[PDB]
Amino acid sequence: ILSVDELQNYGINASDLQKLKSGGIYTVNTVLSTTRRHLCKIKGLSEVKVEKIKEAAGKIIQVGFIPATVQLDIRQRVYSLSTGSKQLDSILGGGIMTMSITEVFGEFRCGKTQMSHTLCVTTQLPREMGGGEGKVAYIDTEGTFRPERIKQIAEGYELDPESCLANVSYARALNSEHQMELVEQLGEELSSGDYRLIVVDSIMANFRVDYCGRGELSERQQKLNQHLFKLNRLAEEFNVAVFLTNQVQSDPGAGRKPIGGHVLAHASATRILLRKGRGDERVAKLQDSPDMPEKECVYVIGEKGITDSSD
Amino acid sequence: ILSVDELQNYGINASDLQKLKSGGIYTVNTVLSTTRRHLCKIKGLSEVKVEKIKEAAGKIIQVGFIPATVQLDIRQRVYSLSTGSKQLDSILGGGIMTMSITEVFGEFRCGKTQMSHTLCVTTQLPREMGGGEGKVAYIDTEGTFRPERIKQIAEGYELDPESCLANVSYARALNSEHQMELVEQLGEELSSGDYRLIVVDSIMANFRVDYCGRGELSERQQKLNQHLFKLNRLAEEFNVAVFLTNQVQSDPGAGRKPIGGHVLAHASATRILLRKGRGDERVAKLQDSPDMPEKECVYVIGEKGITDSSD
Amino acid sequence: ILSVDELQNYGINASDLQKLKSGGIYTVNTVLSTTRRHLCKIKGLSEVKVEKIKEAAGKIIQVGFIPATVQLDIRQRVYSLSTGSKQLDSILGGGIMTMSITEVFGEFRCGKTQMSHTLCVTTQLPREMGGGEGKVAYIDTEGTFRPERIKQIAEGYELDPESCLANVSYARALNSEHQMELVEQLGEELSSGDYRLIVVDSIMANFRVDYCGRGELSERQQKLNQHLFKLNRLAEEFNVAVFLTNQVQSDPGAGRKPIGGHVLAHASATRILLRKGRGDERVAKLQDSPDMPEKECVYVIGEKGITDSSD
Amino acid sequence: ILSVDELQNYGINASDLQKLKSGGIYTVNTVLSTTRRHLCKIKGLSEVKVEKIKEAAGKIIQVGFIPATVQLDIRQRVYSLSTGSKQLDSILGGGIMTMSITEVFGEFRCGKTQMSHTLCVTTQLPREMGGGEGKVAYIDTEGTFRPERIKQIAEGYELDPESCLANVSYARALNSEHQMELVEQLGEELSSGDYRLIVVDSIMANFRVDYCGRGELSERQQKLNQHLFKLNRLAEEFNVAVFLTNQVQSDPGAGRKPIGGHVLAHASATRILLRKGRGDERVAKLQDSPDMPEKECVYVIGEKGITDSSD
Amino acid sequence: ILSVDELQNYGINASDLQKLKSGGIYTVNTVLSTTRRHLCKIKGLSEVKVEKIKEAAGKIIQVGFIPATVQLDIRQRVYSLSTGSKQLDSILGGGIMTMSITEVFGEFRCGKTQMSHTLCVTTQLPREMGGGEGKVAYIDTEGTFRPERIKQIAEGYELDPESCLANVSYARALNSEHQMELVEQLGEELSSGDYRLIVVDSIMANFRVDYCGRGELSERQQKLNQHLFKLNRLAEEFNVAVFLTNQVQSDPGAGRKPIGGHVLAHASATRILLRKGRGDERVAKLQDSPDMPEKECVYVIGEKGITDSSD
Amino acid sequence: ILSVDELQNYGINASDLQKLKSGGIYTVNTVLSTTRRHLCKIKGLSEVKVEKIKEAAGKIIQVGFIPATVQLDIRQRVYSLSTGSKQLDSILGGGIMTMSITEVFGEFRCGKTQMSHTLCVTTQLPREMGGGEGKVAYIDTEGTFRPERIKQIAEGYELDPESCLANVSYARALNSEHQMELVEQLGEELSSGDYRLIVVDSIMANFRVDYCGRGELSERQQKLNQHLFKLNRLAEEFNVAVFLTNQVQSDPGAGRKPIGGHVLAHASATRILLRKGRGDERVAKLQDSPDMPEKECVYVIGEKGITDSSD
DNA sequence: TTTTTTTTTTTTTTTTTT
Ligand SMILES: Nc1ncnc2c1ncn2[C@@H]1O[C@H](COP(=O)(O)OP(=O)(O)OP(=O)(O)O)[C@@H](O)[C@H]1O
Ligand SMILES: Nc1ncnc2c1ncn2[C@@H]1O[C@H](COP(=O)(O)OP(=O)(O)OP(=O)(O)O)[C@@H](O)[C@H]1O
Ligand SMILES: Nc1ncnc2c1ncn2[C@@H]1O[C@H](COP(=O)(O)OP(=O)(O)OP(=O)(O)O)[C@@H](O)[C@H]1O
Ligand SMILES: Nc1ncnc2c1ncn2[C@@H]1O[C@H](COP(=O)(O)OP(=O)(O)OP(=O)(O)O)[C@@H](O)[C@H]1O
Ligand SMILES: Nc1ncnc2c1ncn2[C@@H]1O[C@H](COP(=O)(O)OP(=O)(O)OP(=O)(O)O)[C@@H](O)[C@H]1O
Ligand SMILES: [Mg+2]
Ligand SMILES: [Mg+2]
Ligand SMILES: [Mg+2]
Ligand SMILES: [Mg+2]
Ligand SMILES: [Mg+2]
Ligand SMILES: [Mg+2]
Ligand SMILES: [Mg+2]
Ligand SMILES: [Mg+2]
Ligand SMILES: [Mg+2]
Repeated sequence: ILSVDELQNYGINASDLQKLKSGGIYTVNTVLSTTRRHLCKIKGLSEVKVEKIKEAAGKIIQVGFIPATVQLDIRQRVYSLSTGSKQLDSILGGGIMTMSITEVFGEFRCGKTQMSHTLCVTTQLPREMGGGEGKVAYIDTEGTFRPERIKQIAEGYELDPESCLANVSYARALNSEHQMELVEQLGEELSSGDYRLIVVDSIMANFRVDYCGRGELSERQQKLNQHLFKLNRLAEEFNVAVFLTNQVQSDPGAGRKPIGGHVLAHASATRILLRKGRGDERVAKLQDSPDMPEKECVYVIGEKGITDSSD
Repeated sequence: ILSVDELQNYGINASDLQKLKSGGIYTVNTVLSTTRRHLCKIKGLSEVKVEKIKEAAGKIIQVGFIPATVQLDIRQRVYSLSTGSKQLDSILGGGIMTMSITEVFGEFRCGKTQMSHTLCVTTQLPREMGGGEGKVAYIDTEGTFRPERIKQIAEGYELDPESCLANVSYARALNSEHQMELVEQLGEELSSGDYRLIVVDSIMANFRVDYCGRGELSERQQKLNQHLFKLNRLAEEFNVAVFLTNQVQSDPGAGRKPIGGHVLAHASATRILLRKGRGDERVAKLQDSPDMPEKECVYVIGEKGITDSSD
Repeated sequence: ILSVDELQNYGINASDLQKLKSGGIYTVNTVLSTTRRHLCKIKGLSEVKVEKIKEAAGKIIQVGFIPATVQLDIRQRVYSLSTGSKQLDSILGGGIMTMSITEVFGEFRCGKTQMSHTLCVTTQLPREMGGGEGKVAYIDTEGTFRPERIKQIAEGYELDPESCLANVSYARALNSEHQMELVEQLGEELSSGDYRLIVVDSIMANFRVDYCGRGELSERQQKLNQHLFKLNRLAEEFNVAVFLTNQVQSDPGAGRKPIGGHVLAHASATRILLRKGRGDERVAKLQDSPDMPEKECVYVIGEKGITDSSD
Repeated sequence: ILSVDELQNYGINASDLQKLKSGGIYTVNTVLSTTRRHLCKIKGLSEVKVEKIKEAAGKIIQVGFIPATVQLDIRQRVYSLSTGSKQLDSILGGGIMTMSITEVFGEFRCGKTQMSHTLCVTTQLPREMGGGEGKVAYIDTEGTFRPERIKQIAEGYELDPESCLANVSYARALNSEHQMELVEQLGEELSSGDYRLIVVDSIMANFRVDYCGRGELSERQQKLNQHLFKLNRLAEEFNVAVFLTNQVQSDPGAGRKPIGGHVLAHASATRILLRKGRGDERVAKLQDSPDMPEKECVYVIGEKGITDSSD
Repeated sequence: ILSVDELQNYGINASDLQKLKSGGIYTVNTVLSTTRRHLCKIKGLSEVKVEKIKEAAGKIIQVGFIPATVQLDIRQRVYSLSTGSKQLDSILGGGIMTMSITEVFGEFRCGKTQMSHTLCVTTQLPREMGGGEGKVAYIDTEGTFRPERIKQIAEGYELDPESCLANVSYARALNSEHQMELVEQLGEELSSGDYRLIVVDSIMANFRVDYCGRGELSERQQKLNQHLFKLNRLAEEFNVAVFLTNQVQSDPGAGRKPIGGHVLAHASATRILLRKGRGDERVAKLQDSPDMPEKECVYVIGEKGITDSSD
Repeated sequence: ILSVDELQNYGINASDLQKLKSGGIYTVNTVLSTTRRHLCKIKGLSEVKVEKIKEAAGKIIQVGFIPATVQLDIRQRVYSLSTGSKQLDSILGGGIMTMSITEVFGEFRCGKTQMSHTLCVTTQLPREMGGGEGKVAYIDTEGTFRPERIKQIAEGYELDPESCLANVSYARALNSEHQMELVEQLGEELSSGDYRLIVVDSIMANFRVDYCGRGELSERQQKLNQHLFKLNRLAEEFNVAVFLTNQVQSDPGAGRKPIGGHVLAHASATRILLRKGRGDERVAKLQDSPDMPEKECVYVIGEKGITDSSD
């Protein structure tokens, strides 16, 4: 993590830097990621300044073709966050993977929110125990965040519940526009490097309501795509994992069919389908993954959150 | 509760404030919750004006990421409204929870309407007695609201009947559009802060009839989702509990199956299934709950409404 | 009761009224209850015309939240129609209550049609005698309406026989579609305000035949639900009582099981189950009631219709 | 009776009339009674054609609410067909009544078939002598029709036997599907208006065999219900009396229990139970009657068929 | 492959070569393909110099009309890169073809990224094994490149894993402008002649986000068209195969519709539609090819990457 | 065809002949068509020399008003080249006519390249077989020229494949300037008189990329107009048919819309729109034809190239 | 003269038999 202040010594005045920090650009990588057309929109920034900044940023970090062997070593930094269920972790290859977007969808009571709360605790577990040992950023759109539940789970893992709660940042996304604003501003908070997980529950809850009908569909997906693109951009640059929960819908024309359309399906690197099972058992199926094959596992929602049926 | 009049001092034209109030926005929080798009649709509100309003509202209340510990403290201000049955309260964690949507569905004569009447009285009980000590807003779609029943229950709890009735606001939702309108204008009435409960009995009664067939299914669910979203928005802002009763349907393709589809299931934070039992006993099962595990309890419908079998 | 003509002086075109009256909308209340989407269907009615009408209706009658105490006073206008059996009336709370749907189902020869004939006479009895002192609208689907029977009952009550017949309107529903059409056009007849009771005998007789099989089950219930919804609306506006007789069915999978499914069970506010007893005695049990507890009584079918065993 | 040909005057082309006549719709009343969705089922009939047919029929016959006094005069045309036993006639109110379905069930040798043959002769007797002076349509499923028996009875009543036989239309129902078809095409023969009685002997004999087991029980009743619906339907338009004989079954779980279930019990307007008596005497009990009280009478089977014990 | 240094001896000073080399012109062919107007844009390059360069370039390589027979001989240099599925290769005529742009589009989890990973291995296979025996350039826009997956596939083909990775160059396209910049300077790397394949996954991912709305649609396609044109230019000049993956979209107005519009469809020589099949089977349909007819094949995603269903 | 050597006899200096040939002038008709300003533009050409050359050319060929009968007799020399589809040839009036420019546009995979390849073979067929029996000049801008496809089509038509290929001249148009140069020096090759067809596929591919934005739109259209004018001049002079393939674009503001604008629309004498049809069927519609009325035909793309659906 | 975009949403019980 290199702060935009690093640009200052290369020859950029501090006055511009605040404009960059004003526009939500607190890291050098975010400078390279942002397009020149977008930087120009930043207030107090001219095309001459934008070009100057971009040239300076390249002087610090070089981006270009590199041998896949080198990209393998960089890939070593990725964390695998335990979901609390060893069977579910096995199919996922270790759990939720950082630097990528993971999505879970299914009917109600299927454990989507419960899994999010479990990740809030396990994420704080030290590496080699399924966790990344870092803070968690929680974005609530359903309104079901329960701090007591995290404390109860933390006790199951034998962690100080007060300490675990402190390492979780909670934001309530009142509407889609607010939800997008929260994500765009995560750059400053994440720049510290403490965070490891970003949870959006649920991704499409607000978008479903704000944009209604055929006419709004085109604008809805375009806004959602930019929202997803930013989330994916955040995950890669800060090495944090993005966990998204999604609803489902019934298809009268024709597992359950998720919502969000193709824009969400393409953006999500990993998608898991959660179904109700006999009694309290749940069935998780890995619909889409970049590195793991399709499989199913059985998990149970218990005191410790998501855990193995026997566990 | 901050009235929109607060924006007046920050520089909002008094004429505009009326438009907001005419637009059903009587609180500062409702301003932050409402999207900039929706505000523009308000008559006499220009896109330029909305910027000042939203910026002014932000000046008063700051919304952003906060430590989970702080959100835990804010969580303390939630009430738990006794359902009249101690056993049913135990599985629910204390009763119906404010800031969340609770839905009870089941076959006929299972006590859905009876439970709603019980909550009308218990809600008026002082806190530490299972109630919230506040007014109740009752929205009737079945047409079975019975003021005499509330009086009979109030005597069972040793409360003044006529005084108990005065604290209940009853609205008869003739059709789905009217039902949607009533919820929108609850902002003004709730702004006083006296109300503690909102009862919709039942949620899908009107939506079932207005939108008939698969052709109108998409429109029906879209309207219902916005209706449910507004109800959830009201509950969080005013710290009121939303209690919904729902019908059930027989599934020839395959506890009873509820109606409303996945839109209602996702929106509802808590769902209780009520079944007929031996004699006058009923069985309640907690299908979905953000914080409590699945459980079953037996309750009875007596003079005091919903009560324990022994009681 | 306010006719739609009252809408005219508020600014409604006289020509539009015929279109409204043509659509079976003869009262102001029916205007408010009817949704805008349905009004747009009416011939020669444009959305602007539909819009203008709605506010005009609003200017005449105000619909919104009101204190429960006020609703209690409105509830005072309810009528309780004697069923002829004092013991049966006691459990019912006084008899059949207007503004609610009452459904009696049971085996053959259980008196379902006998009560319908009894209600035809008692309804004409002046209030304080168990009646409503009003006309009766009788819709027949069984085909067992017997004007001679009503004359015999009337002589039992020392009422003028021919006078009693005059105040009864008889309609024979040939099929489900004709049955629904009769109900929709009751608005003009009920607008006079004389009618107190509406009798459908039996509700599901036609719906059973017209829609046969799994494929037509979904359409049958949807059509039935709209039919029941309209009946419930008629009772509320015109303060009439809706009395429904229903058939029963045997349940090989597992008191008799009624037909009509959950749609009928939810719609009906009160449901009485009639069984055969020793000799000519019958047993009536109150399965579902919004305001009275479960009870059983014994009644007899005699010269004066439904009567108490001793009576 | 008005033939569908009258529909020609109001604008129905002769081509369509044949299509209706193809579907067995030979009367104006049958057009009104038949549902629109059923008419569209007719081959070569479009919804527009079906629509045009209905209002054209409406212009001829008006169906709607009418004073019960008027319905009393229409009811005045009913016929009471002597059963041959004066005591049995008295309890029934005069004998079998047209426009209603009469069912007699009991053990073997109880006179069910003998009564059917007696009705064949008596029906031809002129009114004021117990008969309706009209033809008799006989449907046989037992296969026990005995034309020589009718001739013997006719001699007892002192009327011409061969002329008596000529006025009887006999059909042998080979299977349930054939039996249902015969009823549907009774409209053609009945349209003449000569017929007064319809005999089905026995109603459930064929249905019992064709649909065997609980698997087909649901389909059997649905088919039987539609079959009974038309029989009741046919009686009303043509003012003919439908006489049904039914078998009985022993009930190990627990007068004899009839077969056919509730579907037959509800549809049957009148039901008489026949039991064996001392010697050749028989006992008849009126289980269900829309207009007469329960009673028992003793009758004998003699040369003239069903006759009074002393007679 | 002729380097621009070859141009120097014809009379071009080394200093100018640096400017053209700086402008991404590293081969003699690139000089001829590049327009004079474009060369004038290069710094330190005057029109006189451009004319001198272009005339000198013609002195080395002459471009003009040639007999189709000669063109056939040159066409022999084309490679066919196996996609791993013999059935898929058969319809394609041998696999992916160099000197042309191949685009595979389809719904998520359809193997688009899997094919790209598979092509990374097979491309290193020696000729007559389905590969080109050359390096691979990988451009990532979704961010799903997985070096581990390449190693696992390499073992399936019995190739040294680390050796296969060393021969793959990976570049991460942060945004559309960066993606275009990578391609423009990609000429230098390809100049060595080792590379045989170029993978863009996905082509339209960035362009979708950077340019939003009808207002920016015109600019988006123009930039995309220039991007595709350069890719096509690279493939022909260096005899490398360009493999592109594309997303799909739902068409509410009316096989899945791809994104990118007509600009992408025209530019792509070969287009394959990947569709989900029963279980693990996928269906590949050849929508557009210059030399092969439409066909469909079934392939599976296994440990060895894309493989035949039985394979 | 008359070469400039004919001019030399009348008194034209040989050096002037070499200069004019260097200026792309090899025929008397080219001398007459070229304006005196353009001729003076040629290096080493003086105004006196240009005047002398023009006067000598006029002395060889005289251009002036002639009777329409003579023009019809000359028009008799025109050929009609079969497109492979009998219906398409019929609608076109016999196929592609020489001395005119023909353009086909449509979506991808609509057979534009396939149609050009089919023409490449059919042109070699002798007269009365639909061909012109002459060499074909092919200019490629897409890059999809396929000698193998030409060989396969020739075998389908029963022609020697290598002989057919030898008679096809192929030029690859790297950029718009190169394409214009190739067209300019087509004159010398066409001087031989062997060629009958000139194919540009596609016309606007290079112009779309070289000139971008409304800023350069005017220059792009001017260059395209000069290009099309030169092509038409060549077609008229050498009695060859010019076949052009064009892309299409979507029109958000508002059969597909072609590109190239009014310049291309006016320049093209004939324009055929190709659309996708059910299965392998394609639909060709004659948008603009100087001599034939609008029509539609159906063709299929098979082994023999463009062929009729049944064939 | 130029340039396409983007999916949504479940419903409804029947019926004795010996
Ligand atoms: N005042 C009362 N005293 C006693 N019992 C009552 C009273 N009011 C209602 N009940 C009982 O409550 C039941 C009424 O059904 P209720 O409305 O509670 O069920 P529900 O689950 O809401 O079903 P539905 O939605 O179909 O009405 C009956 O069992 C009735 O006896
Ligand atoms: N006018 C009358 N005088 C005396 N008793 C009568 C009279 N009308 C009917 N009854 C008696 O009352 C009963 C009639 O029952 P009713 O017709 O109400 O049955 P139901 O259960 O409604 O029938 P269904 O099976 O058609 O629904 C019979 O037992 C009959 O003897
Ligand atoms: N000609 C006759 N004279 C007198 N009695 C007769 C005559 N024919 C038949 N019977 C009597 O009438 C009855 C005829 O049996 P019937 O066909 O009526 O039986 P059921 O009860 O209708 O039906 P099933 O026997 O098939 O169950 C017997 O009791 C028989 O003795
Ligand atoms: N390494 C792997 N091992 C096994 N199966 C895998 C592997 N990688 C992916 N899969 C399977 O292949 C599918 C995903 O393929 P892929 O990622 O190519 O999809 P895609 O259609 O390209 O995705 P997108 O929607 O992002 O464009 C899933 O069913 C997944 O289980
Ligand atoms: N030998 C062949 N026989 C038949 N069809 C073929 C053959 N080779 C290729 N095709 C078909 O040719 C089609 C492509 O047609 P073509 O490229 O001419 O279209 P177009 O209208 O020029 O569109 P675009 O300019 O966008 O490529 C593909 O659908 C492919 O299946
Ligand atoms: Mg949740
Ligand atoms: Mg994906
Ligand atoms: Mg209720
Ligand atoms: Mg939920
Ligand atoms: Mg018999
Ligand atoms: Mg009956
Ligand atoms: Mg992918
Ligand atoms: Mg193409
Ligand atoms: Mg092409």
